[PDB]
Amino acid sequence: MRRTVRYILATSNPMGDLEALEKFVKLAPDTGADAIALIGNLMPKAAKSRDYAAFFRILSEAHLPTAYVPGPQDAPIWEYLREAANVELVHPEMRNVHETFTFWRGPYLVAGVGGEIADEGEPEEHEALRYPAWVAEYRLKALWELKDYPKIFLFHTMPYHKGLNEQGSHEVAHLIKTHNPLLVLVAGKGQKHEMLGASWVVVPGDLSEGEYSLLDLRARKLETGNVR
Amino acid sequence: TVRYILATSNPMGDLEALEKFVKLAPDTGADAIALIGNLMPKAAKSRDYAAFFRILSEAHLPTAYVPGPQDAPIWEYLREAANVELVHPEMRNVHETFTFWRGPYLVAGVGGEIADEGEPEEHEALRYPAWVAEYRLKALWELKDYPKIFLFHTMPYHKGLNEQGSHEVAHLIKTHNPLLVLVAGKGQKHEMLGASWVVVPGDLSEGEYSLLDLRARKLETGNVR
Amino acid sequence: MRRTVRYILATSNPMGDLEALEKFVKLAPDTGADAIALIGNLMPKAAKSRDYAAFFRILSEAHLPTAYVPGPQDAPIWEYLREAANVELVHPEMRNVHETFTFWRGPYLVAGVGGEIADEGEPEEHEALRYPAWVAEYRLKALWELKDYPKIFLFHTMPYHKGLNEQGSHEVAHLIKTHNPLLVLVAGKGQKHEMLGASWVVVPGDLSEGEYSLLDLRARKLETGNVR
Amino acid sequence: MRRTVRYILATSNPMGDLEALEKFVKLAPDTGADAIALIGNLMPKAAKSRDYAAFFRILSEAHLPTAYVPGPQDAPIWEYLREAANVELVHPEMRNVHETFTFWRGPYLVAGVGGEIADEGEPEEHEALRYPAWVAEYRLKALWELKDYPKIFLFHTMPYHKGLNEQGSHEVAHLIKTHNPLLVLVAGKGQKHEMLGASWVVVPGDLSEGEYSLLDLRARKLETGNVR
Amino acid sequence: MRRTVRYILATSNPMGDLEALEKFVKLAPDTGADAIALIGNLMPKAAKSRDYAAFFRILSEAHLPTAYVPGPQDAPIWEYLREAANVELVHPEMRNVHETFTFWRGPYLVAGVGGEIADEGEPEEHEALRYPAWVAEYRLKALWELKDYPKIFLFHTMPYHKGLNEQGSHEVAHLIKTHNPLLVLVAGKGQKHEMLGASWVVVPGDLSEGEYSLLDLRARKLETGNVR
Amino acid sequence: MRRTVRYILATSNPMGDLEALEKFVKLAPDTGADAIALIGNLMPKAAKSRDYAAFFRILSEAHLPTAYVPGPQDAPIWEYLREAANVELVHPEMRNVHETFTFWRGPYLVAGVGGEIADEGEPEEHEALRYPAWVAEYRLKALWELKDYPKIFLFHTMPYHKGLNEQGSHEVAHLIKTHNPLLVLVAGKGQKHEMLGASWVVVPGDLSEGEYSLLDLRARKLETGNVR
Amino acid sequence: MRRTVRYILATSNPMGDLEALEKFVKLAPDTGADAIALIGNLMPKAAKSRDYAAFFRILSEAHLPTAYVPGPQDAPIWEYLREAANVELVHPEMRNVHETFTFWRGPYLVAGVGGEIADEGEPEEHEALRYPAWVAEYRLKALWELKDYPKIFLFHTMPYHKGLNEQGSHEVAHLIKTHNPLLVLVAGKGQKHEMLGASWVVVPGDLSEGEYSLLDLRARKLETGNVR
Amino acid sequence: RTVRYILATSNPMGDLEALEKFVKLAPDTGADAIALIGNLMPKAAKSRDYAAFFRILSEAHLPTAYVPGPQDAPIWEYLREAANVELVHPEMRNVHETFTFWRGPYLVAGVGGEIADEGEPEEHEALRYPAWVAEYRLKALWELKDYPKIFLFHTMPYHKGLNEQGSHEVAHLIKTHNPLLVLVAGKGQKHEMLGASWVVVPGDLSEGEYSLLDLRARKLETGNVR
Ligand SMILES: [Ca+2]
Ligand SMILES: [Ca+2]
Ligand SMILES: [Ca+2]
Ligand SMILES: [Ca+2]
Ligand SMILES: [Ca+2]
Ligand SMILES: [Ca+2]
Ligand SMILES: [Ca+2]
Ligand SMILES: [Ca+2]
Ligand SMILES: [Ca+2]
Ligand SMILES: [Ca+2]
Ligand SMILES: [Ca+2]
Ligand SMILES: [Ca+2]
Ligand SMILES: [Ca+2]
Ligand SMILES: [Ca+2]
Repeated sequence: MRRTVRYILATSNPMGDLEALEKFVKLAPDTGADAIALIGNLMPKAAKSRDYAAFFRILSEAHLPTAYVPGPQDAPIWEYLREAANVELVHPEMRNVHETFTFWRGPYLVAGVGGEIADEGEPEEHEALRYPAWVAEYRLKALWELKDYPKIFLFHTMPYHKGLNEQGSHEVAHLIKTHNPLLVLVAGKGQKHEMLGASWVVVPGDLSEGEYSLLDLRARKLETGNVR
Repeated sequence: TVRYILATSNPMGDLEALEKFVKLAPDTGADAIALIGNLMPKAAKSRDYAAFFRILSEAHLPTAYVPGPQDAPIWEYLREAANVELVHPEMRNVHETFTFWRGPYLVAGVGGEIADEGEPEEHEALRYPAWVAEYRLKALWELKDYPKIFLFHTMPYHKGLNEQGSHEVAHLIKTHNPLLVLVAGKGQKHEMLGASWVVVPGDLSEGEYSLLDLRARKLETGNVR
Repeated sequence: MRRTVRYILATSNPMGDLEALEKFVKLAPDTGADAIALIGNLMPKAAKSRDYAAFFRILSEAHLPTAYVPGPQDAPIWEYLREAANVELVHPEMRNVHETFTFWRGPYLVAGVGGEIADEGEPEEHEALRYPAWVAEYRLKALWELKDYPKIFLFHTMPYHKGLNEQGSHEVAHLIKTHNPLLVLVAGKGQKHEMLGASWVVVPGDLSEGEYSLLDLRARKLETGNVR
Repeated sequence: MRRTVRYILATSNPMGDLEALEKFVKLAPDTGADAIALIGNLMPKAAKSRDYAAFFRILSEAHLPTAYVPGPQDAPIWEYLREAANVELVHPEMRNVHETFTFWRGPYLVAGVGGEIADEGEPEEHEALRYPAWVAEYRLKALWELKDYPKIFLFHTMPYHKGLNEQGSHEVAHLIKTHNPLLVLVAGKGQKHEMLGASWVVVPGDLSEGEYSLLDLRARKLETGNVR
Repeated sequence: MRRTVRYILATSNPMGDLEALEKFVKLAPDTGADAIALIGNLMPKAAKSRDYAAFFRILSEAHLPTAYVPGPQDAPIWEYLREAANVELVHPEMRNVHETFTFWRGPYLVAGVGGEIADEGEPEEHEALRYPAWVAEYRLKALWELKDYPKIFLFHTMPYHKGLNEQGSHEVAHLIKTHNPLLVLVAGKGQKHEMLGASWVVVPGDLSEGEYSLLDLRARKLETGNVR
Repeated sequence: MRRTVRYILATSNPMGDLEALEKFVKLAPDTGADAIALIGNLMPKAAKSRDYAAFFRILSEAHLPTAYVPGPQDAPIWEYLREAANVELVHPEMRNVHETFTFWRGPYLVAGVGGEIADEGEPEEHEALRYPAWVAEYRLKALWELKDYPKIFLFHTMPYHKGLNEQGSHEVAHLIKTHNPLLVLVAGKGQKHEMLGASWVVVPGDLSEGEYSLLDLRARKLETGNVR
Repeated sequence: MRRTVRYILATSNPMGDLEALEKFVKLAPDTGADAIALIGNLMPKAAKSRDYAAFFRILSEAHLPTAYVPGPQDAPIWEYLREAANVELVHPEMRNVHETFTFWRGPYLVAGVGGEIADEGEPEEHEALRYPAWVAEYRLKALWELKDYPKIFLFHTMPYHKGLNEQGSHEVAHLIKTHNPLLVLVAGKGQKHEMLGASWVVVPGDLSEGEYSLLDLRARKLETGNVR
Repeated sequence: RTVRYILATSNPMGDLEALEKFVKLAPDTGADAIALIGNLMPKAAKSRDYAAFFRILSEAHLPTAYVPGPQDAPIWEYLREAANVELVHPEMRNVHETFTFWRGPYLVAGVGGEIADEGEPEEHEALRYPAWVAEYRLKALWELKDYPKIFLFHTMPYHKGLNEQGSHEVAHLIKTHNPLLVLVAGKGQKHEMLGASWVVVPGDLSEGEYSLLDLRARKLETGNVR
């Protein structure tokens, strides 16, 4: 019944605003979105399992291929992982892609690495989600086994880039330059979008500010909007 | 998007209850109809299935159904289902196959008796060893990104609530994680089996039917008698 | 690891000839074939389950996407089905597509209806496999729910075609003209092929006679061979 | 290398016995192995990163496609992961498959879930590696994206097996029945194997006891050995 | 794909004619080509970057392993090179082989030296692409590191061939005699081919004039065509 | 593109049987062989230049490192030599190693002395190929200049060995004892092998009788087959 | 004669100091070096062809495998190249690896990108040698075609590295990160070394300051020295 | 020490008297090695004749390379006596169709006999090899490509300077392999540059001629024993 994914409704850092999320999900149908991509933080650090449960219940109404990645504050990891697992059981079109992958009709190989991707230091998943660069790279190296697929990466950490963020991660930029994904979604306020090498890097907007975007994969065109 | 499902099982030839069942659809707010066999008693003939399907078609709503253990030989149920479906696109037998409902929802089923082992039977009755039921549903793995709705005649095993149920059917549910599972049986009820919502819509030959609220995983019970 | 399918190694009616089948499989690596399509009769009517089990074991050594449908003599239906189910549990790249379907990388929607597709009459699955045309059509009806996929069909029964067989089945030709599959493979001795509407209809050859063909899907061209 | 992996040299639980590891690697050439599968614990809980580096350095000397998963004592998880990442940069045919996958000649999809797979409870990766069943099921569900490959699974926890291992895990048995891997390797002492449904389940032996096995994937039989 | 490349769709000097190029590409699938070889000029000297981008975009739709070298007019070198690099990040099967190499299924070592190969003089890459013979020889000597592969060379400049093209370059003939490539593709109008010693030297045709050839590597015979 | 040599497809004395040679060549992709080693007689004495050309054309289809030496009947020497020279110009992965050498990835220093190595007498290259031991030794002494390479020798003449052939040559045995090659391939019927000091001596089989072997270099083990 | 490369004599920036070059060369035998690697600038910008001729003549007296790359000042590029081409004709052990590669006994795949590697900008090779990062990256990608080789990279531009330089190039670091070379040699004063990922990055010293290093490839350690 | 000075000559044609003088000049000449091109003996010469030749040459006790001339047939007699002297003196080496290394290292290889444009090979009535055979011999050197090479041929390459009637095929072998030095047979000591290769005609010893080459400077020092 579903067709190739061209339009992708997306946003980031909802930080627990379930009302805005409901509106976001509510818009989906009339925009013609083929799928949804959401970047954390889904919740503030203090949230607990039941909060994610509600968060995912709301998101499940979309009934569209949906992919997400957690944010630096979505800790401990297992609460997000458990509620993600629970909703995905009967809503298989939904998919947490943190450290893993999935295929969208196209075909498109979707994969991601959420949380804070730090230059170095030790990994953390309880007081926060922090991953040193070598860990992020190890997660994506699995993709080299899959052949001839255009990629879509979801990250929270922004790649270094002069016309997007010169404070961004060189390590994330390295990940993008290595895999050459067709699209890279990252967390950020103010819908923006630049080309980084052959990769279209989009900051869909921050939903905790009511922002979101609808991307045209084929034309690499970006249509923005707000929920307020 | 399908939310309310008017549902029932085991009509067993009672065409009067069927019409009353159908006549309900509008008042219930039903978005769709699901029906599990036995559609007809074993002795039934093709002409019987034709009349059955004609009344069902009057609902003019997305309708899905699987045969029961005595809807044999299989070909008679199939041909008449083929005939009514040529005319009403919203009508659909999902035994060993599938279709889509507004949402979308992947609706699929395996009717007849799903027995633990033994040989398959489709003439004297409809019986399928567990390996055949599993072989049919494995095709759904080609369409893994859709919430599913299963229609079975045979109930699954459920510890502390239904020790008579089939462990094999339970395994198919645990494996595919359907959002909703409809099974044949007398007396409206439902329980959560793992992450799947298993409902017994009621037995129509007893005037029983249910109206499910797929969103709240709840149901309104009713009777045509 | 697998790439898109462009070259299909195909044949028909091996009729239990295990030596031929084996040699046929052994050709895959030398040719670069990306997939195998085999039409029945796989075994003579007299064959039993342990015969099918031996057939599938040899076929499983290909380690290639493989599709098949049975012939009029592959009865009773349950023995062929049980043994296909057995080998397919651990070699999921293999698939009996009789009455069902599967996707190959391309993508291609592979579906089939084996056995003898008769004009009318009664279905038979025990003394032989025979299905009235309305059944075969009923089986393929499910595919209409699947959107925009180029299709590949396997039938044992030849469709009516002024060039391939003026005595072929008119009903089968109707399924073809209706679904407009990209490719249609059918049982028959002597490799040959023609266009039926916008569908490439191919008779890969009869392995019992040692015949096979390597199909260049994009070109609608065929290379012929014989295992001797 | 052979076209299809057939002979696999395997063992489990070396528990820091590096002399035994060196002898295991030393004899690999003589066995004609096409690949190596090793199940943890690779090291005792008290071992540190430098210990894993030594372990991997010795293992990499076999110069063969090698897959491994950690045991319940290989904690914290990041030390094993880090040293696995490191050696894999230098020897790309070496591969930790814990929570992920790789392909072996065939092609075979090799995947695993190391650590202790417990019925329920909380996940642990610092004092030990313990994953309740819902987490192991979540890791493997990603394989449905790559459903057309015969599979080889690596687990530390053994599945429940009526008559053979009444103490085994029902959840691990369920994962095997769900995914139908062709070969399942598990940790344990005393080389042995049995069929669990369609799956060939092998306990290759405990290296800290000097044991190892050379599997014949074709015949589904094994040749036992000891380095002592 | 076939395991060994046998049919090569080839042409030269399209000179910016995007229309003929589109027909060349649209026509490829029907030829049953295993690969495509294109010799410049790809564009007239006046064309700029954007022109090379459009050229590559169209060529990339053939979805076949494709090798190419620039002509005397594809200057300045860096625009052709930059656009070649950009499109190859997206379509790995595309490869500029000017001064470098790549492998085609076989394996065949594909290499070339585009531009005008002059007997002497100074090298030029801005006003035009001209390379004195010592440079071409220098580029190709790297191939002695990859000694065990049959070679396919791409040159704009034609070699001297006693009695057929006595205006041809003796230096280029010397390169061919030294490396013994199995196949040599060169620019020129009017499809033709001859054996220069053991090497099959082919002038596939000038596309600005709608000409192209489909080579049969095995028979060392070619099929001619025109996009007229 | 080529990896280290581990498996070698081998055979001897095909005696002009092109159908067998072709089946032999087609075995390579299915077995995964990394190289091919072939011992004469390639052709019966009666054969002339054009026959060797057909033989080499068929062998050239393998596209794999290949080494061969002539047998006592491959005379006059210059016919075998010219045709080897011809095919090796454009398929440089093939190599007649008679009185010379080549390197395979591993590395392995491959060399040979074909023809009949007689204890004494006069050399002959026209009515037959026969060389007295001192000539064979003189050819092999050139290798001492090449340092630290495991050696692979190809001879037609079998060495004296109580296990392999009690009537074999003591001189050849002596050359093997002096050079200490890793592998020695010799002509003979009935696949078999033995150790001669630290050297693995293999009789790969007689292709005229349809026999061949796939040697596993690392294991000094052979797998047997026949092309019937 | 030559054996596997283990000890490398290296230095950088001789800047035309021929006397120091002679001393550097005269030291080779005393150091027991197996090879020499030299990074530019070979000459200051003012130098001309006859100057490179004198330089290469002195370097050739080493009689050892030797690799080099030009510096930012070795312009115009064609003079350096031409004199490299000249000396390399009869001294093939010598090799300018700028944009290409060679193999050293080991084996080690030796490659380089000399000159100034800048983040972006236009390529320059006449007034100076300057290459934007996308060019450096494009040169090295050809290497992915060569399998399982440990790599040795020669660069003039230093990679960003919290230890040896925070002003280093992030792009050069990216190249090292993607290829994981075994050894990376870079220009710089003061002999020093650090590990970057799995790569040993060495600053061998500045020859114009009398500095040089003797690397021990296997131990990843080096001895320092000065010629004045 | 690394080979720098090479004492060379060609075509002694059985003149053992001249050969002995040639050999005895080696010491005061400071030669590091010796290279000798055929014909070593007239065609009528037999095995014991070659044995005498090699005995005198072996007295030099310096790395020595040689190839045979068109008249050194049948090939087997030259070969056997070369094998015999070489078993005893490791520095002696026939490089016809093969190779050896001199201190440097330098890869020394050669193809003696007459290198003819085409035709059939001959090794009994005389030594003649069509160009394709010479080329097939030398291609083995691509397996040892990182060494500077020293080539020995009896046949001279084509060159406007040295010889207008020279072989274009031999010239092509030189252009392909880029040998550092190439010694060929001929009368009158001389040398020219063929591309980057230094081609040297050391002289015809049956006329007393010989040369002492300085490889590093690419210069000749001529001399005569008569
Ligand atoms: Ca929390
Ligand atoms: Ca984790
Ligand atoms: Ca009935
Ligand atoms: Ca039967
Ligand atoms: Ca059926
Ligand atoms: Ca292989
Ligand atoms: Ca620990
Ligand atoms: Ca293929
Ligand atoms: Ca231009
Ligand atoms: Ca350039
Ligand atoms: Ca003959
Ligand atoms: Ca300058
Ligand atoms: Ca004589
Ligand atoms: Ca000879």
